[PDB]
Amino acid sequence: MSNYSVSLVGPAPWGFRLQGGKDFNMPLTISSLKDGGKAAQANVRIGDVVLSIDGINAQGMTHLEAQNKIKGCTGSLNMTLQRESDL
Repeated sequence: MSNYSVSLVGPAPWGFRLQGGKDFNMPLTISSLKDGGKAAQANVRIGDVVLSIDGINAQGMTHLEAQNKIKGCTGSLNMTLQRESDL
């Protein structure tokens, strides 16, 4: 599959929402994007799957764990994602 990395320059908001996680038995997925927000401008796309957040495998995190990891990011948000938006 096709992966990509983003390094969003703070401060937050980062301009996205997530769905999924361990507790939903589905991957962590970008579910929403603010138009002109930092994630959108970084070419993050709805449907893409979050693989890691600041180096850490996110693929087993609960939804709240992933959100907390993302909110703990000061300065820059680094994530690696898997493209799942090419239909």
